[PDB]
Amino acid sequence: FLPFQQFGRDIADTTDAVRDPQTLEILDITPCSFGGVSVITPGTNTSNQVAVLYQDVNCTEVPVAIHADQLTPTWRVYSTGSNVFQTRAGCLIGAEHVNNSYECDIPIGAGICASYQTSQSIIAYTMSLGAENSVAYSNNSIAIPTNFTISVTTEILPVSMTKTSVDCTMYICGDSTECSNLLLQYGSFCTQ
Amino acid sequence: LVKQLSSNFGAISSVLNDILSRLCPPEAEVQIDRLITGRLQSLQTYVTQQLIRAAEIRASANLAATKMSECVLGQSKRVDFCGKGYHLMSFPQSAPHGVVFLHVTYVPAQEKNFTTAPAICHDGKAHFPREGVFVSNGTHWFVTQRNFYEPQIITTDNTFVSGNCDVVIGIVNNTVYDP
Amino acid sequence: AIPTNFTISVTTEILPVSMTKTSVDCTMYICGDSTECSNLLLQYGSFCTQLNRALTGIAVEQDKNTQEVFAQVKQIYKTPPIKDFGGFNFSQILPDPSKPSKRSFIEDLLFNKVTLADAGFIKQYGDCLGDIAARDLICAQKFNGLTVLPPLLTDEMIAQYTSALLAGTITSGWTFGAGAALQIPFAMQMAYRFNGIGVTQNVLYENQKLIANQFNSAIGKIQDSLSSTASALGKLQDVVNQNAQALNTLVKQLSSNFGAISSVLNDILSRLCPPEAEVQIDRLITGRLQSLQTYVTQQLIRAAEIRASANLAATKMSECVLGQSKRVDFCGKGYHLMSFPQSAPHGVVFLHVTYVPAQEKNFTTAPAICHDGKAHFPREGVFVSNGTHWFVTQRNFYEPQIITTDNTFVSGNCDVVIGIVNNTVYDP
Ligand SMILES: *[C@@H]1O[C@H](CO)[C@@H](O[C@@H]2O[C@H](CO)[C@@H](O)[C@H](O)[C@H]2NC(C)=O)[C@H](O)[C@H]1NC(C)=O
Ligand SMILES: *[C@@H]1O[C@H](CO)[C@@H](O[C@@H]2O[C@H](CO)[C@@H](O)[C@H](O)[C@H]2NC(C)=O)[C@H](O)[C@H]1NC(C)=O
Ligand SMILES: *[C@@H]1O[C@H](CO)[C@@H](O[C@@H]2O[C@H](CO)[C@@H](O)[C@H](O)[C@H]2NC(C)=O)[C@H](O)[C@H]1NC(C)=O
Ligand SMILES: *[C@@H]1O[C@H](CO)[C@@H](O[C@@H]2O[C@H](CO)[C@@H](O)[C@H](O)[C@H]2NC(C)=O)[C@H](O)[C@H]1NC(C)=O
Ligand SMILES: *[C@@H]1O[C@H](CO)[C@@H](O[C@@H]2O[C@H](CO)[C@@H](O)[C@H](O)[C@H]2NC(C)=O)[C@H](O)[C@H]1NC(C)=O
Ligand SMILES: *[C@@H]1O[C@H](CO)[C@@H](O)[C@H](O)[C@H]1NC(C)=O
Ligand SMILES: *[C@@H]1O[C@H](CO)[C@@H](O)[C@H](O)[C@H]1NC(C)=O
Ligand SMILES: *[C@@H]1O[C@H](CO)[C@@H](O)[C@H](O)[C@H]1NC(C)=O
Ligand SMILES: *[C@@H]1O[C@H](CO)[C@@H](O)[C@H](O)[C@H]1NC(C)=O
Ligand SMILES: *[C@@H]1O[C@H](CO)[C@@H](O)[C@H](O)[C@H]1NC(C)=O
Ligand SMILES: *[C@@H]1O[C@H](CO)[C@@H](O)[C@H](O)[C@H]1NC(C)=O
Ligand SMILES: *[C@@H]1O[C@H](CO)[C@@H](O)[C@H](O)[C@H]1NC(C)=O
Ligand SMILES: *[C@@H]1O[C@H](CO)[C@@H](O)[C@H](O)[C@H]1NC(C)=O
Repeated sequence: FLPFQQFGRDIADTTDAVRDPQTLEILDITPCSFGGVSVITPGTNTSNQVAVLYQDVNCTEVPVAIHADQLTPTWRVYSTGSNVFQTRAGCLIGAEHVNNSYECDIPIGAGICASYQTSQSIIAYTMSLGAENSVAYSNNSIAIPTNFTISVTTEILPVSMTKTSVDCTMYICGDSTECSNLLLQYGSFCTQ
Repeated sequence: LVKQLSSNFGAISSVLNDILSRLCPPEAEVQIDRLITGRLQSLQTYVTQQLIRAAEIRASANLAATKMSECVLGQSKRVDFCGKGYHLMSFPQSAPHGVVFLHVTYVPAQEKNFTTAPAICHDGKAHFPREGVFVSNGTHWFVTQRNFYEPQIITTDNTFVSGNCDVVIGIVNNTVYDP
Repeated sequence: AIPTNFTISVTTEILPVSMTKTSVDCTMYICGDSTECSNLLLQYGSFCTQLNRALTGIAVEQDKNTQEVFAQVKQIYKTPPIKDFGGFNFSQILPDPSKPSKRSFIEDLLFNKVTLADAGFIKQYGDCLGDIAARDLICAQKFNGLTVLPPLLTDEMIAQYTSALLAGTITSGWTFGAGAALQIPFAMQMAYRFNGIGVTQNVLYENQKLIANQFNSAIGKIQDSLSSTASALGKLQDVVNQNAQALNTLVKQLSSNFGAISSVLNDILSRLCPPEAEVQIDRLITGRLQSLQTYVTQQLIRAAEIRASANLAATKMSECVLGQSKRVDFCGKGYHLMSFPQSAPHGVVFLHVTYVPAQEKNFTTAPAICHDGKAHFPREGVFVSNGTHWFVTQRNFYEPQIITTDNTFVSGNCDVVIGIVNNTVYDP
């Protein structure tokens, strides 16, 4: 900091750092609630168990990043535990990691999907792309069908929507002449 | 949208009549302007979202009309345009704010490995299948359509000759029965 | 004018498929962990839930776009150990096992040419707190509630999908798109394809090596072209840039006063007290909420764009990779033969390989031939003369034959048609 400069600011013109008046050292300020939190859950009416993803954090440093010492106990159980799993997306807590690959049920990210399974609990895994298959290619081999089938598939396409219509005067003012008179100053918003 | 009528938008109240019964023009109009701009903002947002969704639905409807034209009124050569498989037909059925197509398709079901070769040499000249491919069960060479096993005896009316059998790769020695 | 020689050309078609799955926390961006500002914000209601719902729909839509583009086959095929393809070299497009990931050589070039200005998909807390000397843009976004979720499908897995598609296309032709994947020698897939564009297969076998060499040479030129010119991938780069640009503008809009005394909430709150402070706070809130609404609207427009592009890309994959497209200039200029997919950040690339007539000669023609008063029309091809003899030949390649009854058909007599000429039909 230059001698005449007291505050520093970032791109957003929010104060980024402060020079402490008493001890001339510079301190950066960072928000308390850094880090998104996403809840993975089966739908209610089935179970109330859930798992939590903390995005772009190390599972060693999840508690300090989330300020786990300050939360309530029911968040602290999900702050750290035995079901901690690291993924390219972040740290997942509350779901046991499974080696077996399955089709995606609830997507988390970075190839990771979870589901609810009965071991009655939530599981997280790397999705299965489909059955691994190999092809018996050769320069003098053909594979010819001898029987067939006729299949029927359903293709659903939306075509239209509800033909909504709106009267400005009722929604905005509600049959009040004075409010409509003030509204007329705005002009052709409502005709538009 | 209706829930957004409950918003104060920084006003003392969300109700117009409360403001008007409590406040008088010189400073009432400010709160009324705040409510008006908030509600007009909500309406503008709603209309914008509806326009986006309408562009979506018009794209879907154009696609549906295209499917109707190319699969109901005809047979579509486009792969996976009207369902997985070699398209045969499609049947329309109505639905609230939408349509449903029963796409009926051909799918090969059972298959066998066989041995093949592009061409056949008869007397030095190379014979190529007019349609289908050459195939062998290990003893006899036949011609068959690609998508269904149906061998036939090789004849001059099943094949055509172009060049000789010293150029093509994979040709094999056999005989062409001459009716 | 009939062609006598041809060429096999390879063209590159780049299509954006997805965007960055952005997400926004209103409370951080607008208020910044200040409870009083959040309390004032609650008076506005469900604006922010609406925005979050819209962006969640965007993210789900991008994942769906990628899935429906690439995951059109439910079996993960793999190339055989033996790369016997009748002289056709498939080594710059297949995965390289020696390489850690399964990206191809060409895919490696593509990923190394376009630059993804996001510091990767990992940026830890400590990474930002150690990067206090540069004030990284991504950290500034992250501290203001702006986050970039990772895509569901990682590049490993997109590459696996493309490898499976290539294996099916190369070993099974179009059969793997139609139900089960069969096996076909590649030259016979070529024969079918040439039959598809009205070309007799026999020509290819008669020149097979040459064609393969041409194809291989073409592939090399692609590798030479892509490795130098950066603008080739602009269609994708701009997308990234645009998204980045948007975010930058958004954070810069936190500097705006919007007519307030200051852009900082805490300054107003430390200087002013509710009865007139709330007015300035309302001004800031409406300005920032306006900026967010604008950003979300632009993202929705761009998402409609990208969904259109992704539907087009899926259509190309279905109609040109899983089959041969009769649509003209749908999969590159020329009579379509095939297309090969390659992944790319937030997009896909199609190597469309096509037939183009190359050398041609003038000849004299006529619709029909009179033999004994009856008119003969070509069953296929056209009548042509070199000045001495009349032949029949396919339209798109010079290959004359002697006229015979099995090459033509008779309908009517030669007194009606215009342009018929006198000649003889040899009778075997
Ligand atoms: C070809 O495959 C079809 C099935 O895809 C066979 O149809 C079934 O044949 C069995 C044995 O003859 C019957 O028990 C079933 O009832 C048939 N299916 C139906 C729906 O009736 C067909 O027979 C096969 N043809 C050959 C020559 O193998
Ligand atoms: C197919 O038949 C031709 C005709 O007999 C074979 O050509 C002969 O090949 C032998 C191989 O040693 C030569 O010695 C002869 O001079 C060839 N004669 C002619 C007229 O070409 C050919 O080898 C046979 N190919 C297969 C795969 O059976
Ligand atoms: C048809 O045209 C192709 C080029 O489009 C010719 O291929 C080239 O032929 C010349 C002369 O024989 C060679 O020097 C080149 O090396 C060939 N090209 C490649 C890539 O190898 C082909 O020869 C022509 N055919 C005829 C009958 O004229
Ligand atoms: C396919 O083309 C390549 C040329 O790129 C052939 O040669 C390989 O080239 C790469 C890179 O130039 C080298 O790393 C390899 O060592 C080369 N291989 C050999 C055997 O020298 C390659 O051989 C071609 N494929 C086939 C099957 O012939
Ligand atoms: C093609 O051949 C027919 C058959 O010889 C020609 O028809 C004759 O044309 C001459 C022209 O003066 C007439 O005098 C004859 O009466 C025609 N005979 C018949 C049987 O049609 C015809 O002119 C020839 N056309 C060409 C272009 O050579
Ligand atoms: C929800 O619960 C009711 C009764 O408990 C049951 O009838 C219904 O099937 C449930 N729905 C789902 C989706 O599980
Ligand atoms: C922090 O994360 C990196 C990778 O993101 C990992 O290698 C490292 O082990 C983590 N920290 C600790 C203490 O394990
Ligand atoms: C074809 O051959 C491959 C490899 O030899 C084998 O796995 C497959 O089962 C065979 N299919 C039939 C129908 O014989
Ligand atoms: C091959 O087909 C011929 C046709 O007559 C038949 O005689 C022969 O038994 C068949 N062989 C096998 C192994 O199917
Ligand atoms: C097909 O491949 C085998 C080895 O896999 C080889 O011996 C044979 O010669 C090839 N076919 C032709 C026509 O060369
Ligand atoms: C065909 O004729 C036109 C005009 O006579 C001439 O310009 C052109 O070069 C000719 N092409 C060939 C291949 O002879
Ligand atoms: C036309 O083709 C015939 C076919 O045998 C040939 O004899 C004649 O020389 C050719 N004439 C010209 C000008 O190419
Ligand atoms: C073609 O045009 C020429 C003049 O350009 C004319 O003499 C000739 O008659 C025409 N062809 C026919 C079949 O009439």
